[PDB]
Amino acid sequence: SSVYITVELAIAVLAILGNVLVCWAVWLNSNLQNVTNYFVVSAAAADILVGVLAIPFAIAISTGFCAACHGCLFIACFVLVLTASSIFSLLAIAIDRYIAIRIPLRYNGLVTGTRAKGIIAICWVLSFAIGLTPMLGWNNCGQPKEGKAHSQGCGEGQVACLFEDVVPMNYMVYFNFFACVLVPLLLMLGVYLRIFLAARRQLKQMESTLQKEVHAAKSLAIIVGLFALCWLPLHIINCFTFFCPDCSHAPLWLMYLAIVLSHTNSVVNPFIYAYRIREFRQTFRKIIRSHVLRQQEPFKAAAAENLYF
Ligand SMILES: CCCCCCCCS[C@@H]1O[C@H](CO)[C@@H](O)[C@H](O)[C@H]1O
Ligand SMILES: CCCCCCCCS[C@@H]1O[C@H](CO)[C@@H](O)[C@H](O)[C@H]1O
Ligand SMILES: Nc1ncnc2c1ncn2[C@@H]1O[C@H](CO)[C@@H](O)[C@H]1O
Repeated sequence: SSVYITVELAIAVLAILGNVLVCWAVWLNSNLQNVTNYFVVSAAAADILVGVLAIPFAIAISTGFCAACHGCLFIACFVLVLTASSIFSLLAIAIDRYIAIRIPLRYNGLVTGTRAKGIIAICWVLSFAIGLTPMLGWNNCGQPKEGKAHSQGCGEGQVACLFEDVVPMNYMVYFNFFACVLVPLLLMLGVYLRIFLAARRQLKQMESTLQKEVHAAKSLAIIVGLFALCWLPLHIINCFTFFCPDCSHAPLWLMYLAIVLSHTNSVVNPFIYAYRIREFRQTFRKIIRSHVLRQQEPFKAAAAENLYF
């Protein structure tokens, strides 16, 4: 459905633009170049890779093209890996802020530029292990669907490349959902509640740092709210599919909606978090400004000459 394909393509661009913007901003503005923002670039880097590589792959998987089963699984696993990297690098940001709020003194001596790269490594180790788990054998390739491969006119040794055809639902529900979504969601939620409670005790004291903690809280509330909005629907649908095999499958428009919605996490996270730091936002203006005072210049001079005469 080109209707789904086009919407999916918008998000890729939007994710690439916003996150290149984020990465650009850290190169130019010298104040932005601290340990705290490593975790932001990492997360922004992943979302670029999601826009550049994962969303294209996700589009192919929806058509049901003819290829080798084990070829089809590699594409799906690659999507699973890069989306996972997006989530974990985002979680790193949340864990950083947690240290920065709860133990802000030794933070500068604990969260160092070296250790920061250690944490980014872990994000990528965990992503490959999880998304490549189906490659090891936990995949539906032992049971190819030839009744469907025929309808698509696929040659012998070829199946219709669908996600739900190569990637097992139990892997999705039992391993992927818990490892990639529910845990990081609970941890981030836990972090937010620990930053919220920190503000409430500061607010109870004013009755007898606070400005930082209120802002951080709303920043965290945005990350988590959007994360749950983006990721849960698709996973809940997955659970429905897995726990109701006799049900008629959830509608393909809803499938398309949920898949798209999952991908839209990469445009908002961690973009909006960064947009909520002034030092970033000023730098963000310097870039989009320079894009207007130079890309509208051909028409600016053309108007200037037309009136001149
Ligand atoms: C380190 C090597 C690990 C070996 C992994 C084997 C575990 C069984 S997975 C099993 O494979 C079948 C076809 O291969 C599929 O029908 C199923 O959906 C899936 O549950
Ligand atoms: C690295 C490979 C890891 C393999 C782990 C496989 C986990 C299987 S859980 C269990 O498997 C049963 C038989 O496959 C199904 O009846 C159930 O639906 C499902 O809950
Ligand atoms: N049921 C599904 N159908 C199609 N793609 C899926 C499904 N579940 C997960 N995915 C893909 O894997 C990614 C991570 O779960 C999602 O963004 C989506 O692209």
